[PDB]
Amino acid sequence: ANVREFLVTYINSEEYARTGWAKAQKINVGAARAATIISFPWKVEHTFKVSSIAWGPNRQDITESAPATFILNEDTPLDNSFVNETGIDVNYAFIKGSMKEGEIWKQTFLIDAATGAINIGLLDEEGKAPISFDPINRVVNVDGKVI
Amino acid sequence: SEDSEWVKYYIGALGPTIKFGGVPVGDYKIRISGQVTMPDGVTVDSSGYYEYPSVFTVAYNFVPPTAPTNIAFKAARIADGKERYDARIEWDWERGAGANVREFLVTYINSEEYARTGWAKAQKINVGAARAATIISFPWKVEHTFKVSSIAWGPNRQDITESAPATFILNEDTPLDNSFVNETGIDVNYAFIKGS
Amino acid sequence: SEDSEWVKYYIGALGPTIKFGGVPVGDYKIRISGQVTMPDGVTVDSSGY
Repeated sequence: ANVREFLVTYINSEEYARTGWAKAQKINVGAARAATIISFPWKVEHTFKVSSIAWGPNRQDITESAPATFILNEDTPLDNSFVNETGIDVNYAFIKGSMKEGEIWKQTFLIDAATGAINIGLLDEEGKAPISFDPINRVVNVDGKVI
Repeated sequence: SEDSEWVKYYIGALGPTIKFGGVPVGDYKIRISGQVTMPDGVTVDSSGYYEYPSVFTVAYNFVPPTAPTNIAFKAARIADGKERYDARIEWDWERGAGANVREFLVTYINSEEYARTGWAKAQKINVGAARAATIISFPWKVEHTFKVSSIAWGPNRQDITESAPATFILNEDTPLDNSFVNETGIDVNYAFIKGS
Repeated sequence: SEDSEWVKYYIGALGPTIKFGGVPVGDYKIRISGQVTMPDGVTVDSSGY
């Protein structure tokens, strides 16, 4: 018969194994067939189940479907659609700041997350900042004066 | 309208119990007329016209339902690199003498903003038949006013049955189920910046 | 369908205003037939279809 809406319930896969759908999160969309989750956990699998409920004879009728699980990792293809060119980047890689002159971004500082190397100032022709920090070698090399 | 005519609605045998439909919703008068035919089949006797002195109104047997109750809250924390919290608000409703509730609409706004200007710029979230409302990235240590209204398709176009507003704040005192666990590279929290 | 039959939908007294339901949605033809009984109760006159 007619399906007036689809109800989707999701919960962590490990939590689903531990206690089922006790504290599961429910999201309904109605007549749409696309459910979107904002800021889904990374590299974490969750259990999702979909149930179709329509107004039955007395007050309601329920027709459920099989649960499913899915995880989001780098292997999962991404459409992005957000593109780029946003000032100040906060990622796993580094902390790089640039000022856009003309039509090109020139990095002003770079705080490496993996090694802690820090460059300060506009990079010269040789790719070395006027103030450079190399904690791997622990070298204070600055093209200037120290006070 | 006084110009309304005595529109035919049922013609047939006379009986103490008379049931018929097709009458539009409104206010109408009702009158009856009898008819008897003498065995010749050409001579017919009538009892005249009898009209009820009380005006009846066609309506719908539909009463607005009851109001939602049993306000409940749930909270969880996710720290996928960055600290964040997700809050779930739940409620329960009972059939009672009320009618069907097709959906529940929840409207929320900042508690201070609610005091300042009411629900002027309040944010509305609807779930339908579900009894659990989840907010992603709810503000920390900030109380907001939440109100729930039950709206069903009424007689003309809609029917509204609202419930009392409520407020809630999310702080460290609020228990957290988390469910996100841990072991995520690069931590961005109030504490420090540790890389391993 | 040309094989459709003249399904009964209302039998009763003749009147200028006739209202009845239960007809499924679709395309149908409509025909009427009259009936008059002579006072003997055994002789009945029809107006055809």
